[PDB]
Amino acid sequence: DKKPPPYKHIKVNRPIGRVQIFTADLSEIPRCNCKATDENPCGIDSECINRMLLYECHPTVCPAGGRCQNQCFSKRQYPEVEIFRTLQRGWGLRTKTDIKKGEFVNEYVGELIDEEECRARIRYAQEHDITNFYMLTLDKDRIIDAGPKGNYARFMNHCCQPNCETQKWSVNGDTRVGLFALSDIKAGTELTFNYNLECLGNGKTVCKCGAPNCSGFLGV
Amino acid sequence: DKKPPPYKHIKVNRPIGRVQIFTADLSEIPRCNCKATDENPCGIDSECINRMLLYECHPTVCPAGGRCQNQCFSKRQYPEVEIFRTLQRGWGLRTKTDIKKGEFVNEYVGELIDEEECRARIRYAQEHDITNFYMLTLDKDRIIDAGPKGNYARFMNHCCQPNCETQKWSVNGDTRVGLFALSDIKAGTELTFNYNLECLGNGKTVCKCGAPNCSGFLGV
Ligand SMILES: C[S@@+](CC[C@H](N)C(=O)[O-])C[C@H]1O[C@@H](n2cnc3c(N)ncnc32)[C@H](O)[C@@H]1O
Ligand SMILES: C[S@@+](CC[C@H](N)C(=O)[O-])C[C@H]1O[C@@H](n2cnc3c(N)ncnc32)[C@H](O)[C@@H]1O
Ligand SMILES: [Zn+2]
Ligand SMILES: [Zn+2]
Ligand SMILES: [Zn+2]
Ligand SMILES: [Zn+2]
Ligand SMILES: [Zn+2]
Ligand SMILES: [Zn+2]
Repeated sequence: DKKPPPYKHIKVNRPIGRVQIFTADLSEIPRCNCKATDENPCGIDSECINRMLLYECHPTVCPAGGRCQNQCFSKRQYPEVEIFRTLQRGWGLRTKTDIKKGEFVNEYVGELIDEEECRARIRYAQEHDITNFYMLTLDKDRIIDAGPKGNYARFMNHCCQPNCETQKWSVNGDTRVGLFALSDIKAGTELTFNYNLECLGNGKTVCKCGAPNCSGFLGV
Repeated sequence: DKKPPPYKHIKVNRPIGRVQIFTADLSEIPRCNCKATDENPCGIDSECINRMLLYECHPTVCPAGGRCQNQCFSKRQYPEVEIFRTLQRGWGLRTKTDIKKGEFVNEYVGELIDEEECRARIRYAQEHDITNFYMLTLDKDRIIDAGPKGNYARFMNHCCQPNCETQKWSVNGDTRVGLFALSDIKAGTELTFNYNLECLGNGKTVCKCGAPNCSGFLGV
């Protein structure tokens, strides 16, 4: 209870076994029409077509060059966060800097596994009386398991009225799960999101989010 | 058992209650670089950027005009299919025409509902000893229920080695689930797909797909 159980802090998703990882030729990556002279080229308020489709601008082709603000996953531009111990929800994540509405908070990084491996790892965890799951569905047949290996995003708890959301983006021709702010978040505030249908294994865990509209479940 | 239980055969997804339905300005829709003179403009073999991102070309802007082959959802270009009675998997869908690998087969159409309404409808169905579910997750918080209202796609069974797959496309700025052929399908063959993580409510139903690699479950 002094420190969270050991995990491998990794920078990017790690395929495991028979999980495939797509990658894109420039042919397959869209090109925006921002200009280097725009106020915040490819920025959150811009009309960047790439941004609007949840695509990163690729740096070798973005007409805004080095000023492009649409590479938040690639450059890993995470606001400063600290792991803290909550009351009833185990370990939590909070921000040490102010975050503006819509700003990129983090990527949910971990091991990529299939239905069979995810089932296996859930069975093992139950038999050992484990209630902490880090499984988040990437697409129809791949699951992020931030349990063994992950980054700071793995400590973000569920809340039924959250202050961040997940968004599925395309980066170098593959899906990445991003956390983005639903509103302005003041420094020291806990970063949560609604698990909705995306997280697995939580089953009958009783929600302790403390939100007025709390369903008593972690999404489902 | 003479005919499948009654449903409302609808053409497009119907939001229910508090489910929101996004729509796009042309600002928010990507533009391809095909030419009207290309062999199959925006066709399955083309380098259409819209096609590669699973976006329809919008007809008012596609540089290929009326020759654009990337409007399969909007125009509803479904090969001819017939409902037939299977041995152990209830009602099934089969094609009456040859289908080529990668060709658009159908859209999975139905009522759009949230986690709460989907849970409710599953509880009711169990209490009435119902084993047929038509629930397929659209995105993180919306579910297609092709049960009450749907189209021919609702009769496609699960198979662990299927001949079609789902693809999530964007049409007029919202997600649509499409069925596409994994290989050439000869006329009279049953159209199936692997439910993977996408279908809900099936739980412990034993798979009767008849595939050599059959897991004995409908995806999970
Ligand atoms: C992604 S982990 C979050 C970090 C976790 N608290 C820890 O100690 O590492 C998700 C797990 O934390 C717990 N948890 C997260 N949000 C919760 C909530 N709102 N209410 C209760 N438990 C929650 C559940 O056990 C869940 O499986
Ligand atoms: C989308 S409906 C398919 C049409 C359904 N057979 C009918 O009679 O309307 C899915 C349901 O059909 C059954 N089903 C589909 N694929 C199956 C399979 N491979 N094995 C067993 N039952 C299956 C299950 O009861 C499932 O809930
Ligand atoms: Zn841009
Ligand atoms: Zn850019
Ligand atoms: Zn709650
Ligand atoms: Zn095109
Ligand atoms: Zn086109
Ligand atoms: Zn099977």
